[PDB]
Amino acid sequence: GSMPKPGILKSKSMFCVIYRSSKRDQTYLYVEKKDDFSRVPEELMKGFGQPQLAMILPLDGRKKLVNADIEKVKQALTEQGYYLQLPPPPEDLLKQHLSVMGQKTDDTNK
Repeated sequence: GSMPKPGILKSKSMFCVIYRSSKRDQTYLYVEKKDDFSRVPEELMKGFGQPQLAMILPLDGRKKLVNADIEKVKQALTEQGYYLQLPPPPEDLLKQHLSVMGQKTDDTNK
């Protein structure tokens, strides 16, 4: 999942609505207004179900969120009209990547 090509370039600010999943980890839907979601696939909405109004994004230009990137939604409401944000799994990290002296020195030659 990356970027094959940009294309037309039209950056325009506006107002958006951030909905919250009735019961989920941290899923939120985005739309140019609180009207409805008809572009979302019934396969994904199955997890959302009945969205609710938990946060409204104003249209003054200063709109920054920590869940989804308002900029990644701009091309979603202008082309489709809706954008669902889903926080992916971070990671617990560990001690195995790369290789920094992970063995011992000198041993008992058998």
